[PDB]
Amino acid sequence: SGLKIGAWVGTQPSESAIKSFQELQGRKLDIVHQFINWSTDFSWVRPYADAVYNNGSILMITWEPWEYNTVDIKNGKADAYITRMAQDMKAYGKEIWLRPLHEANGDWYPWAIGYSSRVNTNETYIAAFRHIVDIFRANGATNVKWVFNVNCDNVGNGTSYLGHYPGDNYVDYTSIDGYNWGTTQSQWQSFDQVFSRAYQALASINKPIIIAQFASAEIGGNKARWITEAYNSIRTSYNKVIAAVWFHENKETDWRINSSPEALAAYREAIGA
Ligand SMILES: Cc1cc(=O)oc2cc(O[C@@H]3O[C@H](CO)[C@@H](O)[C@H](O[C@@H]4O[C@H](CO)[C@@H](O)[C@H](O)[C@H]4O)[C@H]3O)ccc12
Repeated sequence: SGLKIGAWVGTQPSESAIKSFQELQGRKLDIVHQFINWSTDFSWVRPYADAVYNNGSILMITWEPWEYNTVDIKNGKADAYITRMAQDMKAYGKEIWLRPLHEANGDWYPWAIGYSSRVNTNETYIAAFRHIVDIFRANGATNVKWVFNVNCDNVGNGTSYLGHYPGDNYVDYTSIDGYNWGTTQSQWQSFDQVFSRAYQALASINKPIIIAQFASAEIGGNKARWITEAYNSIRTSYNKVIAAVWFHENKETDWRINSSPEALAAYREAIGA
């Protein structure tokens, strides 16, 4: 019942990318995270899934519908694609944590409630999420566990932590994403400062919580101490969190655990045995 350690490793998780990250952090990955879109069939996923299961890890897939908005989805216009994914995931048989339409309380994704076209509402979101789950259950894909998500902050008009919550009957895990951006954009914020408000909201739901994406910048503060403090906070005060999934990518800023030697040493120590 210890905290599970996961990561998006900055590239799709081939066998070598998983093993390299495990060498890097000095520990097994309990969870391996990958991002795919809604024009990707399971056969493209399968070699990555095999690598993850062969390593003895849980695959978490963030499933991003760039190709269909919530109205599209709830009206059934993607159902052939959803049905094929469900059938293929059932046939695969292994436990997959699937996180569709994430960060919908932001404004950066075309399925999010804050997205500037105004097309996605609480109602269309909930109906879309429920429709996906319904199709998977009709196809016997009970191995697929459903992850609800919020961004740490509500960004854009109409956004909230729970307005778009599809209900306990459709969710196995909840989750929060968030970053300490430092001065890269923004101000330096502790893990608590980033995550406390969203956690308070999700703690009202009797589902375990995953920190599905998090990381810190180097600039504007001490990233090594931030990492030490983040994991201590998770263990001390975020008792409903069961997993911490770092976002290891040199992208908007260097989120990587090895953005500096000091950060790497702190991460290796913080994740524990
Ligand atoms: C303006 C704002 C405010 C905030 O609180 O949070 C975010 C998050 C955000 O995008 C998400 O977080 C990171 C950091 O910006 C993005 O990199 C990430 O994009 C996803 O990255 C993966 C891996 O590179 C891709 O495969 C996915 O396709 C992509 O969606 C977002 O989750 C933006 C703005 C923002």
